[PDB]
Amino acid sequence: SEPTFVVNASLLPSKVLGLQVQRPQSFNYQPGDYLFIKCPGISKFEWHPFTISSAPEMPDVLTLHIRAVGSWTGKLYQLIREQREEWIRSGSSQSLPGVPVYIDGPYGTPSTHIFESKYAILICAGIGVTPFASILKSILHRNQQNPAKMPLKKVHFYWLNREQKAFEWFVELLSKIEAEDTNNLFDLNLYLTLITGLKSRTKTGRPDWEEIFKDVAKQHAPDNVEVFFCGPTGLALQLRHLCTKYGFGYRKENF
Ligand SMILES: Cc1cc2nc3c(=O)[nH]c(=O)nc-3n(C[C@H](O)[C@H](O)[C@H](O)COP(=O)(O)OP(=O)(O)OC[C@H]3O[C@@H](n4cnc5c(N)ncnc54)[C@H](O)[C@@H]3O)c2cc1C
Ligand SMILES: NC(=O)c1nn(C[C@H](O)Cn2c3ccccc3c3ccccc32)c(=O)c2ccccc12
Repeated sequence: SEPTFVVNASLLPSKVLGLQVQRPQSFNYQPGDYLFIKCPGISKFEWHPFTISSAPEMPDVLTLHIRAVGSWTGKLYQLIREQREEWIRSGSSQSLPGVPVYIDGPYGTPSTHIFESKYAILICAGIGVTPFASILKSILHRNQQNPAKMPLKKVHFYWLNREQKAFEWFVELLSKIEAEDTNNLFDLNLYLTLITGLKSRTKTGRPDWEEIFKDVAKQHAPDNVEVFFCGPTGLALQLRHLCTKYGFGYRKENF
């Protein structure tokens, strides 16, 4: 527990909160880490886990991207909306109040092992992108400072969304990767289930995972490929079968 503050927030399509949280002097994390958060204004007692969508190289704030999907996220959305509307109407004398919260973390995920892999597939659906958002930014910081120091040779990125407007959560970051990725570390793939106004053609329908895995296996054999997944369990079963078929690294993270 650290008592800290939501100092700012963005209201992004598909009811998502781009929260900025004052980072305590002590709080070190790695990309892929999550924390538990308590907002006394919503519940004195409930803790909910959220991925840190920021990279730890950002120095005074952490970011969380939280989608309104039920009771507690709905209430935090409504609280942040209303506080922000009240400021449009008044919002003058002092600066933005700041919502008090408690944070517990960081907690680790096997996704952090990407930095020690040669070849990685990152697959995410909807807000499932957030740990991969942290990791992509961190790769950009680590490259402008130490391209030799890193053994990650290729990153295959697959991000699925039911709703086109959801790509806006991280379209800037994806733009910057298209800009700065002269050495083609990344292969970005956006599926609606260019169109992002990116140099990446937004694809449509369920990806052909069999065909993608076959291709990635031909590119990297006989070396090890690590699959990292953040999304629904029905997809996980399919990905797990394919990981066995082509000899890829899988972590069971879906039950
Ligand atoms: C490591 C980790 C990282 C996460 N990172 C993020 C992140 O970066 N961003 C993010 O937005 N979320 C993230 N989540 C999800 C998040 O932690 C929240 O608890 C959850 O997403 C919302 O809680 P809630 O009270 O708002 O919703 P709830 O009210 O719990 O509802 C959740 C879902 O379950 C359904 N549901 C509720 N009650 C029932 C019932 N009785 N029967 C059937 N269905 C029901 C709801 O309809 C809804 O679809 C993460 C989770 C973990 C474990
Ligand atoms: N690997 C994890 O830390 C982790 N992973 N999973 C599978 C999920 O990947 C974690 N996770 C979710 C689990 C359920 C719903 C949304 C999410 C989610 C949204 C964005 C980023 C991560 C998300 C868990 O269910 C889980 C549950 C309790 C504690 C940790 C986890």
